[PDB]
Amino acid sequence: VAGHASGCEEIHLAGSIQPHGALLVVSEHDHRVIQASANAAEFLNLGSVLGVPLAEIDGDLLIKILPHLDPTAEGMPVAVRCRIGNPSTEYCGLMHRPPEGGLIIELERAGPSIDLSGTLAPALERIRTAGSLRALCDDTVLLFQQCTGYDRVMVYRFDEQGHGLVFSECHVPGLESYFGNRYPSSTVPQMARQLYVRQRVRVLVDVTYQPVPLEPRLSPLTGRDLDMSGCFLRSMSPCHLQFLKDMGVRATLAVSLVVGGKLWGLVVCHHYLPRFIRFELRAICKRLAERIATRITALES
Ligand SMILES: *[C]C1(*)(*)(*)=C(*)(*)(*)(C(*)(*)C2(*)(*)(*)=N(*)(*)C(*)(*)(*)(=O*)C(*)(*)(*)([C])C2(*)(*)(*)[C@@](*)(*)=C(*)*)N(*)(*)C(*)(*)(*)(C(*)(*)C2(*)(*)(*)=C(*)(*)(*)(C(*)(*)C(*)(*)C(*)(*)(*)(O*)=O*)C(*)(*)(*)([C]*)=C(*)(*)(*)(C(*)(*)C3(*)(*)(*)=N(*)(*)C(*)(*)(*)(=O*)C(*)(*)(*)(C(*)(*)=[C]*)=C3(*)(*)(*)[C]*)N2(*)*)=C1(*)(*)(*)C(*)(*)C(*)(*)C(*)(*)(*)(O*)=O*
Ligand SMILES: [Cl-]
Ligand SMILES: [Cl-]
Repeated sequence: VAGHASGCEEIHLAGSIQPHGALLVVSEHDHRVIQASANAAEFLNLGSVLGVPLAEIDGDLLIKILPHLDPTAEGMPVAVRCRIGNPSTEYCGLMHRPPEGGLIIELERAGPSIDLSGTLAPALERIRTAGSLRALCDDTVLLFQQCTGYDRVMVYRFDEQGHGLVFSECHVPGLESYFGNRYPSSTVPQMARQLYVRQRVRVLVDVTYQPVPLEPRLSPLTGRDLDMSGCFLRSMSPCHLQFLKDMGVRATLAVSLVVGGKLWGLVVCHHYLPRFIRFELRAICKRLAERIATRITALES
């Protein structure tokens, strides 16, 4: 198709995911899958997925999520551990409910317990006793690097006009240093900063990925695009991916620092090969970011 009609987006309405997980959307009157990422049946080792009742999916997903489905104030979002498919694989399933559109379950392959409590006790002490923002942010990048193994870790700070600053940095020997560089606010646009106040960790596994569309794209329950604000698998803005490609970065982890309800900064990690961190380690990063934000609050008071 050509002609005139043929031929800086609402990032939370991406309609697609990154390929290192599967996404199911479930209607809760009948507990059937009403949307799924196009890769779901392959990824989960299932013959079919769309339209299938959870009870009929090979494995124990339904039994595992049942205890968390009734309304509760201390409930979702919540992660469960289950087995799915034939051949059966273990998964971690992250569940949340968008405002409308049903119940979202995002599934990643499970791995072993991560045993970082002995690293964490002293990390927490270093955080709670940091005497300045300089000290705190320097310790932050070191701690994150140790925990996560990324080739570069930065604290990226926002000012009141939204401009960005690389306030702290560590990196593997021999790499480029971005320490102290400034960037325009347009590089992390307002709608993205607002999203990051609600969705506190983002992982981009491979910047060169091909997005995996939701099928159907539009929610059967709303007739609108699915609100993917809370989706950890959400596909990321092409404009941002191009930015990272032009720097040669292959993978990223970002963790929000939220102070007084505002996005104060990000812990931003780069890797020069594809990289994924699983749910348990993401949870630790989030706990660390809350501890750091508490200390920023005190230091700024
Ligand atoms: C839509 C969107 C953009 C847009 C965008 N970036 C640009 O460079 C231009 C001016 C414009 C359009 C192309 N940027 C971002 C996100 C973004 C983040 C947050 C990433 C994350 O994983 O949470 C960050 C940290 C940056 C900028 C940088 N990252 C770096 O490491 C460095 C420098 C060392 C910079 C400057 N941009 C989005 C939203 C992406 C999404 O879908 O969540
Ligand atoms: Cl529903
Ligand atoms: Cl079951």
